[PDB]
Amino acid sequence: MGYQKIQVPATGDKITVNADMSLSVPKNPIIPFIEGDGIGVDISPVMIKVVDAAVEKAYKGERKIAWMEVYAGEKATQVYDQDTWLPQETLDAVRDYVVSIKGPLTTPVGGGIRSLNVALRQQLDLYVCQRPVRWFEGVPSPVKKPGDVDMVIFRENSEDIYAGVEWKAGSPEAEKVIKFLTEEMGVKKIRFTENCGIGIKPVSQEGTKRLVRKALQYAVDNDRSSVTLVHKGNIMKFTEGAFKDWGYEVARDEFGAELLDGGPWMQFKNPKTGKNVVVKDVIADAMLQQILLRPAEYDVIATLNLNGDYLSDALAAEVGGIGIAPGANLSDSVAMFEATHGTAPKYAGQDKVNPGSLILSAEMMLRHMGWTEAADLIIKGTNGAIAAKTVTYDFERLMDGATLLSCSEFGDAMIAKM
Amino acid sequence: MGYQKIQVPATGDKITVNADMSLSVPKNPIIPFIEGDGIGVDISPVMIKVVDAAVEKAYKGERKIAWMEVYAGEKATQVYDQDTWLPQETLDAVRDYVVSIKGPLTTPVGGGIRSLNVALRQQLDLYVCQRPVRWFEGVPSPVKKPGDVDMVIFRENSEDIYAGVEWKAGSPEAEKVIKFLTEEMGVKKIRFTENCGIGIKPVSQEGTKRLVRKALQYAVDNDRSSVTLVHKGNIMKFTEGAFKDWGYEVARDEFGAELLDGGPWMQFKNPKTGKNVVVKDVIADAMLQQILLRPAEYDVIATLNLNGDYLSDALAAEVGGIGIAPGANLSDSVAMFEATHGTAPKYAGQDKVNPGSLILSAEMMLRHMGWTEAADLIIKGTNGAIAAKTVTYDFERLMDGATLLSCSEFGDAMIAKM
Repeated sequence: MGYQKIQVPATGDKITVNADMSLSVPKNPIIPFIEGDGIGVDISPVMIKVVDAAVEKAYKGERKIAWMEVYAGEKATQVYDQDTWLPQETLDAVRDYVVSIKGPLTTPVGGGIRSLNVALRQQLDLYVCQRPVRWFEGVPSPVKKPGDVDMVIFRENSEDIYAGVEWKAGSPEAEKVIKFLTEEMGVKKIRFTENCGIGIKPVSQEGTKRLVRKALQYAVDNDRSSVTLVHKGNIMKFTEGAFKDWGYEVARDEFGAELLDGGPWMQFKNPKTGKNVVVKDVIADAMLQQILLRPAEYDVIATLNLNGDYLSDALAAEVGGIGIAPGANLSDSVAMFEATHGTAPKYAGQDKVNPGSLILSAEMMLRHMGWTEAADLIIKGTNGAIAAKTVTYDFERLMDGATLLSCSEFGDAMIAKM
Repeated sequence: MGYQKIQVPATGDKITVNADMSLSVPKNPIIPFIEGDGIGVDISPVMIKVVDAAVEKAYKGERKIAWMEVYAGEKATQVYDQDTWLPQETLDAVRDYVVSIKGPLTTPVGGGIRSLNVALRQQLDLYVCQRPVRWFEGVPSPVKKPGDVDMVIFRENSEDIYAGVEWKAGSPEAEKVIKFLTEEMGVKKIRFTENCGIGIKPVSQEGTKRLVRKALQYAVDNDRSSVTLVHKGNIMKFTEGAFKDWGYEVARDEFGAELLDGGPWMQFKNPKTGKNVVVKDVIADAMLQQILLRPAEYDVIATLNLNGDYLSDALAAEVGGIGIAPGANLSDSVAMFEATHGTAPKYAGQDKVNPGSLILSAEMMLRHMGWTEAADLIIKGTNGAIAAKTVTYDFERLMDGATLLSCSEFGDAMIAKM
């Protein structure tokens, strides 16, 4: 409930969730969107227009998005009470309406928080962190063959050392944990027990299997070639090692994966395309080498929080796509797509920053709704504008003979290329 | 004090450690060396000659190394009892003679010692893992400008998750630590309490400062432009974040660093040059991007175990130097330089593999003894041979118009161009 600030589109309808979490998407769906703080005023209108253009050229009016504006961050406090940085009404709107997109958000001053995005993650139980990575023709890249990178990283976001369970060194909290470890557990292998900060790395079967289960289903829902379990399990047998083993179980149990000629890898055939998927694993630090030497050999990646973070950032720099990084945070059904950059307060409203991040994360949204034809138009429009060197300042700094475009202008350049 | 199977050089002298942590290097130092198993027979003799050539060519007879052979690994089982893969006498020679060089050793076995190298690092208090990385002219690289990489990574290797403090999921020990964490510590940030593997991440003050200290002094003993503390502290304030702050403390404490241009970074000045050194910090996942985009702005790196592992692997692939990676493990005084690749059993004794790894780790040894000129001769000879296209099989197969050389001849090719 809380239907007092959301103005539900009249010509809109709801996206719905059925068995297998498949999605029935009407041609006039309601998509909640959060404008985002700071430069959110700039990129979100451009996004809506670019998406509206792409949907409009692919289907010619048959399909159309009923944009509904929900509120979060500093705007929600000016729309809600000053205490409601994150309205329950907003959360109901994202839960009742499966799909939604959001821009960057300010962090509330002080408090037990350093991000509002984490507040949404915690409160909606968003445990997958999707981050596709590819090269766009014309983007300056530091590697000789950036076009060989075409991966989707599925990163767990509820577990691992990022949970935040940690205690300061030299603190009574730490000593009670440290001595408990050395007294009752027989913990050795610690080199310095005094003035020692401690952290906990939890990796469960549920949190592990619901990630790989999402990563595998994306491999068949999009007809991808392989799924890789990235892990540092040879040194952490029971967390990252347990992640791998649990990951291999899901493939065997819930997708019909057989041992490929004796393992350690597995493979099954897509039930809806007949193509041979592969389920393999790679050691984390080795993976960082592989993406430089043989990136063409990897497609979908399933990994833990820390590994996914380091791996996605490395790939982003590899394709010169740091500033245009698409991203999505998923639950069992809820799917929230986001721009990965900050709010950039100093440029707010000035129509300068790059909307590519939010635009491409919107391409994920369309891809996730089955509207792959509209999504391809966003990709084509992206390749077009960048190849033409009509880009925002961030790219113009790195190109020779480039044309500076504003945020809205760059969006229009995309629309003209699709 | 042991003297059973070891023959002390007659013309040898001993390296000593005095106050001020300085290293006393005489005119004829004694260097223990382990030949290493497998392909150790190939690279170690080639190394000894190349070092001998550099020492006497750099210094016209003034200096010469008295090579003393200590035993470890398989050969230690034939010269000693066949059960003593690691003689206690060997450790005495490395501790009394702080400097020493080492070949590859067999690793797999997963006993409470996962390798023989860990037995050395644990029984010798080796807490620094030095790995210089640079590009050599002509080496095939996956990046456009490999020459911009010229870094030295200081990686802690005694602490962090790599300690091995972990408990299996669904195990009474796990439930015992969990039910202790969730009940007595009030931990609620864990998402799945059942079937959950746990690991402990310890980062102490002493273990942190003795790395950053050895990292800072290397910056002054070799006049490197800056030292960067790589950390994931924005999410782990009490472990990685505490590593950051502790690292900045050392700068104020034992090197005289004061803030610059409003911080957060810092600057001091070596008493050897007076040129303005910089002590900065970068977030780990951002660092993986920086080494691809702006590698020219980083020189010496001090970081944690896991980060250092990922960072060194990324740089190695970046310069095409995976197979020729020099490495050293250091203590307060004990310094053991080693080849970083495996034993390559199939290739043992056949005089094929690349000795660049052991040769370049010997360049560190010379650099560490103050013999910077002899160390430079090995570098000059390395660029020459590689630029000259006289290379071993590993490089020959990836180059066009390349000359196949064996291991021993490649060593001679270096000497002929220093």
